[PDB]
Order: sequence, then structure tokens, then C-alpha cells
Amino acid sequence: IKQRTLKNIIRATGVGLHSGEKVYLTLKPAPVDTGIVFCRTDLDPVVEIPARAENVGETTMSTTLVKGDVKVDTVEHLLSAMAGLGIDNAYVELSASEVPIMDGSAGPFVFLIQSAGLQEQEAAKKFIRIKREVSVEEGDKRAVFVPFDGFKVSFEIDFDHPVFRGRTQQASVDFSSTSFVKEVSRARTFGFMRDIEYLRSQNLALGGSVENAIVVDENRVLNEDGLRYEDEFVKHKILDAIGDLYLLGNSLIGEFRGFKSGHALNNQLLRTLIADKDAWEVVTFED
Ligand SMILES: C[C@@H](O)[C@H](NC(=O)c1ccc(C#Cc2ccc(CN3CCOCC3)cc2)cc1)C(=O)NO
Ligand SMILES: [Zn+2]
Repeated sequence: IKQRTLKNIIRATGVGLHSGEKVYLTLKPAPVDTGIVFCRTDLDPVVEIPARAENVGETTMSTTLVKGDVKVDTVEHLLSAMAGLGIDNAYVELSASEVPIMDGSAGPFVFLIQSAGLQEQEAAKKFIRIKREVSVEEGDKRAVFVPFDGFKVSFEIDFDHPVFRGRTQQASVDFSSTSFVKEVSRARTFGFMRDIEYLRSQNLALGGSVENAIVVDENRVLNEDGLRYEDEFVKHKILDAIGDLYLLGNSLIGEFRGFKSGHALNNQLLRTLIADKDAWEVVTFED
């Protein structure tokens, strides 16, 4: 009902998944109507980039926010955690151009946010409510918003790989009955060994390891300790979608369905929705 921020400042450290750079992350409370703002504190002047669809850059690997010649790479997992915990306002300070990958999931971030504490603010919380279907497609990929009285995220993947043979590749999460933390937050990012070796040849995925990603070779999951969920891969796609959806700037009242979608198509959906003014409205929980 009311806007939420952090109660205290909290710090964490990690490595950027693509850049491999050590990064210091500081989450800070922020005033009412700030939204989630990334701050590049290594730069003078400090560059603030609100986590909004208009600040997304063209990047095929992850969601990247850009302002001038400055970027903040790989924001989706931390944004998913902000969205999952209903954090309206926060500054996310970074000492480098990439959010740390942590364990590849939103687990460390949801724990970090809860550890900082939650602070109720003196302003009504606003939600973006989907009023009509908005859909984007490209080839076999689709991402759609549908009106829904609540918040629901559906995803389907379809990989031609034996690890995916008979494995859950579709999942739907209705957040009125399911906990973001319990069933989505711990889902780790994943990569196919071929895709990974190719990113490595482009000097990308430098901070990647079996400690922060599920690595799938031609036969099996390489990670010795296995999966956190039988449907971990599709649950991570849901985690990614929730982070991308949070670039709308407010919690969503609606349903998202993704069909082999990724950050590029998710962002195209956000832009089409915003441009389609009659397809959405910004409302309070009471309204
Ligand atoms: C939708 C998601 O697929 C998407 N994830 C990514 O695109 C993504 C994930 C992980 C990585 C990585 C990595 C990495 C892991 C291990 C090794 C070491 N070895 C290399 C050879 O095999 C044995 C191990 C090197 C690098 C790269 C990219 C996402 O979550 N977007 O949000
Ligand atoms: Zn991801």
C-alpha cells in the first residue's frame, strides 16, 4: 500500500559475470518516487542511471543501462530482487560497470535487501496495471502482457538438449500464492558450454564459473552439486523477466508470458507497452 525503501545502507562485493572485474555494491535508501537508481560511484561526476526502459542500451547478452558513454551491465538479477521484495526506491551504488553476479541467482540480493531492513514511506505505492493485451514477437520468440488481477509470470523454454528432455520447460508463478524468495530467487543463470566458449572468445563471461552459473555441456549439467530446482532453468527465465519488468518503474498488476524470450524481446515488449498509452495505467492498490 505504501512505498518501500531500505532501512539501512548495506554493502556487498562480487565479480562482474562478463567483465570479470571486482565490484563493490552499496544499496542505499532513497526518497519517495526515486525508483531504483544505479550510481557509478567510481566516476567523477557520479553518474546516476534510473532503472527504466528508456535507459536500456542495445546489448544481446544481458540487460544494460546506459547514460552517455557510461553503462551498468547485468542489472536484471538485482532488479528482480528489488521487484520481488517490493522495493520502490533505492540507490544501487557500483564501483564498476557491472552488477556483481554473486551466485548467479537473486538469492544473495534478496538476503542483502532483507538484511538492510524495510522502511515504509509516506506515499502511496503506485502499480502499473495492464489494461489490454500487448504482445511482441520475433520469429519463434514471443513476450506478452495480458490483464490480470494480480501479478503472474509465465515462461516456456524449448531447448533441443537431453538435459531438457523430459525436464520442466514451462512454469507459471502467481505471486498471490507463491513466494518470489522461496520459488524463484535461488534460480541460477545458466549457459550452454558452446555459447560460453564463444563468449570467452569475445572476452566476455570472464567472471563466469560453475560457482555462479549452471553450465550445461552436450550431455549433462557440469555442476557437481546439481540443481536447486528441477525446473531451475525456466525459473531463472522467470527471474530475468521479473527484473526486466521492473524497468517499468513500478510493480506490475498483470500477467507476463514469455515464449523463448530474453532481455532483447522483453525490452521490446516494455517499449511497445509504454508507447501504447491506452494499454496501461498507473494506479494505487486501492484503485
Ligand atoms: C538466460 C541466461 O542464459 C542468461 N545467462 C547468460 O547469458 C550467461 C550465463 C552464464 C555464463 C557463464 C559462464 C562460465 C561458466 C563456467 C566457465 C568455466 N568453464 C568453461 C567451459 O566449460 C566448463 C566450465 C566459464 C564461463 C555466460 C552467460 C541470463 O541469465 N541473462 O540474465
Ligand atoms: Zn539471468
